[PDB]
Amino acid sequence: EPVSPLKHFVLAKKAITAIFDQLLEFVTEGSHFVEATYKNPELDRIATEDDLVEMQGYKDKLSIIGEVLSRRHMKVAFFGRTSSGKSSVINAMLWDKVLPSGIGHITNCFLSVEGTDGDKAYLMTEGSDEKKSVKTVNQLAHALHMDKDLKAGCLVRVFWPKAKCALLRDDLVLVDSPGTDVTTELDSWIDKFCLDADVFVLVANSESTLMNTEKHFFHKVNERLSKPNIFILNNRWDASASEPEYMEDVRRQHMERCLHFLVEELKVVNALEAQNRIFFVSAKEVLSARKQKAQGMPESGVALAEGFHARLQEFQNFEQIFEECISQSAVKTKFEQHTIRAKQILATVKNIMDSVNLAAEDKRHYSARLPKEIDQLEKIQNNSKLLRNKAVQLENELENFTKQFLP
Amino acid sequence: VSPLKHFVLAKKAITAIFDQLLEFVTEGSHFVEATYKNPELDRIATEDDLVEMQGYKDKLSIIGEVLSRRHMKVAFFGRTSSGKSSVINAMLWDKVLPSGIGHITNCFLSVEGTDGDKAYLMTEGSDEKKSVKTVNQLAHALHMDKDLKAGCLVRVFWPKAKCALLRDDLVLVDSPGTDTELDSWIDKFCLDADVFVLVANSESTLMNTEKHFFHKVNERLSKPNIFILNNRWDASASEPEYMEDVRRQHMERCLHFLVEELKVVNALEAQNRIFFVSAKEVLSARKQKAQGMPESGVALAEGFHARLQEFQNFEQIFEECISQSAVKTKFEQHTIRAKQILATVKNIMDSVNLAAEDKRHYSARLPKEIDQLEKIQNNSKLLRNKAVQLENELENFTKQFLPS
Ligand SMILES: Nc1nc2c(ncn2[C@@H]2O[C@H](COP(=O)(O)OP(=O)(O)O)[C@@H](O)[C@H]2O)c(=O)[nH]1
Ligand SMILES: Nc1nc2c(ncn2[C@@H]2O[C@H](COP(=O)(O)OP(=O)(O)O)[C@@H](O)[C@H]2O)c(=O)[nH]1
Repeated sequence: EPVSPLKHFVLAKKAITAIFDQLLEFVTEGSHFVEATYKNPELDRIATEDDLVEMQGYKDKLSIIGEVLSRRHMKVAFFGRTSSGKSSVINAMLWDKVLPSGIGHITNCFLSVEGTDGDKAYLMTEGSDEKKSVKTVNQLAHALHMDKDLKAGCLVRVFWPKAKCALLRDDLVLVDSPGTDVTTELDSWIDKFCLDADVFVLVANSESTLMNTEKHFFHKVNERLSKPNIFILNNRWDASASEPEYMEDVRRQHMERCLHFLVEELKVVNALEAQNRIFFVSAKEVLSARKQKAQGMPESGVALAEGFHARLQEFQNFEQIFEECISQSAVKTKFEQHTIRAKQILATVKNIMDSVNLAAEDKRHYSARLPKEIDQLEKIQNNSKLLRNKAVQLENELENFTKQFLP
Repeated sequence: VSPLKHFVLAKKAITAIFDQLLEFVTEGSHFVEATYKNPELDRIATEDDLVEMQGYKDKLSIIGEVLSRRHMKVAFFGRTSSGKSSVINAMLWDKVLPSGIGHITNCFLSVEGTDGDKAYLMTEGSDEKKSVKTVNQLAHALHMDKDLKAGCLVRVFWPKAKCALLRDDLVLVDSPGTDTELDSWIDKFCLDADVFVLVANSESTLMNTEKHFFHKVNERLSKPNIFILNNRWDASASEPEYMEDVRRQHMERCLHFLVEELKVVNALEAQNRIFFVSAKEVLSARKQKAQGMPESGVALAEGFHARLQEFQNFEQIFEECISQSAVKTKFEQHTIRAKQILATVKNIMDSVNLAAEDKRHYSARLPKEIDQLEKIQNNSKLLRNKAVQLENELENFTKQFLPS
């Protein structure tokens, strides 16, 4: 029963979409009503031109906002020097080899993974919204390899069936980035598809020490952002588990190094909470465990070194902590503004209804005679009352969404 | 048989030559001194001639006991985790160095061959022998040794009967990863070596950090021979789709580095200076064979046999190299110093044989004068002649062990 914390975001996205669809209806049901009280000739000064323009203009806005919402997702970007393991991590999070990840696999560019509803994967390049079909991680690798023309820094969106890993179902986009030791100007290309990530992951190789280039990059990032969500995965941990003599000291030296980094060098986090961003893991091992667990075979011969379970736990710990983290942050970052933008539309749509109801009441009160005419004044006054009562119900739904998902 | 024995052969050949040198020169200085101090001869042998035999006397022991300590040193460099300690160990057939002590500490580490049955540790500054039996006790004691500070090198002594290389007078040296303050530190503490090996991590591209080091070494050095070990090659072979390429590119830059950048070899000999291996596979294959077990569970990736074939071919070529180079670098000057000394000693004798003749010939007084002068001519002649026999077999050494 994996209640993956990403579902908090799937839930919120569902809720704010439901409210916005009701709202599109409410303003179109409303525009149809303001279009009719305006066109009526036996009804003057009741519906103003400054109210008909907004009631059609909101109808336009809300359609486009619905489009923007239906696209929002969670975006996590990975970074680190070449062959640290970035592609091995991602594939392990997806329980299969989605991205290529050998030695010498093309690394010159960004590769994102994200889900499609079909059973056929596919691919997209820059400048072309053609969907280039992609049949397997093998032919994806052999294709990239042959592209000598493939631009440096460019973006390649992979679309992988949501029914292969859960992570892709639950609206999460994962982004692999050019090796941070062979590019020099990666801090320039990050503005295209990575500066707006919710969570960044430094995939540090734990057979080494954190080189300045990796740290220098996150600097230039953290300079432009506001307390970004930075995780460090000292990957390849198994390497040092083959020699227990030094395991305590080796870890304590990395763990002190990463701790001092986030806490003191990046100042993005304090020590107490840093302990839930630095993990020691083995992507190659996690991916081997999973890619076998799905096929049916039991947990046999996956551990290349002793300590495999301790390591797997720490990874599952990372996935847990990270998932929770990205969904809380992204729900706020990507929805709190549309929520505020609806409270304003509602607040003015309904006071348009109040001014329509209020005029029609004062028309029947001081300027009305005909049985046929005053019977229109009552159906306009009742409809405006009914629609304004819809607005208040939507205002409550939004108060409720904000209460559940937006403290 | 091991191509190493050529160094051993020379060592014994020359070291006993220099014995006779200390023998000959002592007898000849005993005779110069007497003829000089003799008050009945005058200027048959000079004060200039006296002091020269005395210096030659006191210097020849020094050069002979320094001489006997000479050996072949091989140095390994490369950034942390590339496989240095692993390469060394594959060449000794055992895990004598531990891996994560280069990761905890930065120190040099040597393995010389002891004639004892149990290994032992020695640091700098002390003459305490910490004895070890298992590698684990070594790996532990290295860890606990608080004195293991930067640049401080520990000699590990490993029984000569446990590996031919240490038996055959070879010393191997690990070193801190070039990932630091090792710029001006290396000097004679590792630039004394005859061959430098560069252990490169195939997972990356050859980085400046390594080149930046060997280029700095190459400036204060002339024509040093260097091998590049592209280690961890199993990681490339696991991914065949990119493997031809990754190997081509590593060849290309390795080739360029030696031939063009470093100007240390030519394009045809560079071929036998670059290798694509997997140290850990070799250490496994050999630590398992050491106990007579068949080979099993050793391959890290398909092609293990080729990586093994390449490490064996590398070892042959390495031993051929450091056997020929080390005889020349460690001995030839001492040969030149020796043939210098003989030519100078044999002219000294002649100079008194002729002073003796020119007395016996142009100033004989009594039979007793004549008797004393003739003794000295035969004495000079007999010494003068043992110099020419030493000159001959000392040349006979060069023709056999310094061909040009
Ligand atoms: N032992 C071990 N090897 C790993 C681990 N993670 C990655 N690798 C290996 O590291 C090499 C580079 O990994 P890769 O996925 O390409 O990292 P990237 O180049 O930055 O994308 C590959 O040969 C993997 O097999 C790990 O946790 N343990
Ligand atoms: N897969 C693989 N691993 C290796 C190879 N050579 C060394 N290693 C591993 O690299 C890690 C660190 O290498 P090490 O031998 O300590 O090199 P050093 O740190 O520079 O002395 C060790 O855990 C080795 O097991 C190889 O050829 N293949």
